[PDB]
Amino acid sequence: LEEAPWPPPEGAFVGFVLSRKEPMWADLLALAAARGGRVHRAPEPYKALRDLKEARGLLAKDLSVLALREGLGLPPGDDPMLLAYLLDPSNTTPEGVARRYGGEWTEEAGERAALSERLFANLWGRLEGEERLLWLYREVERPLSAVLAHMEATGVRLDVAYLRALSLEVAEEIARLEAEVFRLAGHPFNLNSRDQLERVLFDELGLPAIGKTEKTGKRSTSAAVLEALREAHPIVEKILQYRELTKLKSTYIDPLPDLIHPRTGRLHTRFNQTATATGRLSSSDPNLQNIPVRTPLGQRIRRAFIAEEGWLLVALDYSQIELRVLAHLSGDENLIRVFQEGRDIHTETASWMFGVPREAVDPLMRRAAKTINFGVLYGMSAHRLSQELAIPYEEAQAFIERYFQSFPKVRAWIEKTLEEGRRRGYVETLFGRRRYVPDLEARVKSVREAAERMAFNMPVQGTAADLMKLAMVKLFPRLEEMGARMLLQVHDELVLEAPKERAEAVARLAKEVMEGVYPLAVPLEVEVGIGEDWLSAKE
DNA sequence: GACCACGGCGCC
DNA sequence: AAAAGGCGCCGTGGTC
Ligand SMILES: Cc1cn([C@H]2C[C@H](O)[C@@](C)(COP(=O)(O)OP(=O)(O)OP(=O)(O)O)O2)c(=O)[nH]c1=O
Ligand SMILES: [Mg+2]
Ligand SMILES: [Mg+2]
Repeated sequence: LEEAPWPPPEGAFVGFVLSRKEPMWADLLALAAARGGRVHRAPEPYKALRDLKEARGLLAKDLSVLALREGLGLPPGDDPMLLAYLLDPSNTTPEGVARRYGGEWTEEAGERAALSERLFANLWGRLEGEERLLWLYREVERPLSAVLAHMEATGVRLDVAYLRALSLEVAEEIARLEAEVFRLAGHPFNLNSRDQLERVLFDELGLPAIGKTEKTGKRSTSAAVLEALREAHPIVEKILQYRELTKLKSTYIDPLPDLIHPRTGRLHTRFNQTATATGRLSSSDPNLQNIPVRTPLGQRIRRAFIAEEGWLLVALDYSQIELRVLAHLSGDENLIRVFQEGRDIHTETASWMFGVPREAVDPLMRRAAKTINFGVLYGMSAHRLSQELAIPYEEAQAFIERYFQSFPKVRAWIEKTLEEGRRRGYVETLFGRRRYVPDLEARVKSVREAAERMAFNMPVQGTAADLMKLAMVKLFPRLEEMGARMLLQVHDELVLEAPKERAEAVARLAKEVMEGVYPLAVPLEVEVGIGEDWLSAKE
């Protein structure tokens, strides 16, 4: 490639080097561009940003986020990572994509710009004729990256002072619990080390080991094991409570406050677009898709996520969505009827599990029932199921058989999906997003059957994810015009931020965009709440 | 100071 | 732990 003075012609491909992986926190070390056998290197990266109309190339969204941070409206365009991910979702890094489609991910901006141009040419080649994947790239992924760049640059407000104070309280509680554990053990040890804890529990206290760890075959001290040992010794309960508190403290309460960005005063995650095997997004640095919600302390942490002053959060969450998707994909009449009658399978299982009326079921019960409903659907064993409901194995088995006989066509769809996956080497969502599952023909049963569970889950989970992505693409422009903001996506949920005066109107509109994203054989319903914090907005 | 594998566990 | 699927981050232990 011939050297050429900055700036590049229009439609050139950018390369850029960051001091670190997080766009919002990174120094832009270099910027380059390449077009028609040329490479232009920017003498000064930051100012050189101003000369671009579009971030076009590998990891375009990241450079776009960094541009937004500097007050520049530089939207992301074509990105070869998105083409590769669509061809095969195991294409998740530029290191791999480069090696696979004609180059090498280096640490120099010019070489990255050139790699972007080459990779785009080649990958675009692979996608000619793949009309459904092309529809996904133009109508969903490429536009979605623009939406994601904005969400990343916006961030969410956090109640820092509140978390600081909460930390001090939980610290004292943790001290009480570890002091108890050591007294019962008859000596101190690192309660954080599951190796040391294993020795205390199963060698010194001589408790019955229940399970082994996967890789190294040690005696497990997992929550499930400890739960089966609640009655066997007083120390077990204290260890479980200790685990809850230190998990929440070390993962959320302590780290989060230190991640408030100086410029924005807000908390910024990354929304990874080519990270999962099913087509879902992931979130990292920090992960804001796994903020606690289940337990009392978890809920207090969720309360820390608040709206800007004079604004409200709007939380919208698809109802029983993967079950609705499954009704459509499978064509099961009984299942479709359930949704056309406005029934609620999670609530129905909850009232059965806890032997209470439908009206007596609370949120924690329903959430319990959800892990049961999806667990069983995607292949949970009778033994495990019996352990979690704490019912006899025989009853666990009856639950699973009635579950599937209640919806006859589901098992048929599964078998059809696996057969097709064996012939073609891949399975696909409603929109033709693919996941290759070669192990469908493994000669080892356990490997083969693990692959089968991955294979028939993918169309379901991936269609739900397709729907949300499309809903976000349709929704974003409508929010901009109303002066509202899109903050987070948590798979089948969206968290927005609206001026108080317009929160109500924004909520109704978002609900309708999401419900009408793409009509199915069953209605899509969206539960929506409004509130000053994330907890309040979900009900 | 940085890797990693591992067990473990938070959420969807 | 166990035939649920999909993620990312924690501390420990071990290494470089
Ligand atoms: C808890 C859980 C979730 N999911 C999946 C399957 C599911 O449809 C979703 C897309 C969203 O989760 P959700 O909103 O909590 O639940 P629903 O949408 O089904 O119902 P509502 O409460 O919203 O009415 O992730 C699992 O695969 N395993 C799990 O343990
Ligand atoms: Mg939902
Ligand atoms: Mg949800």
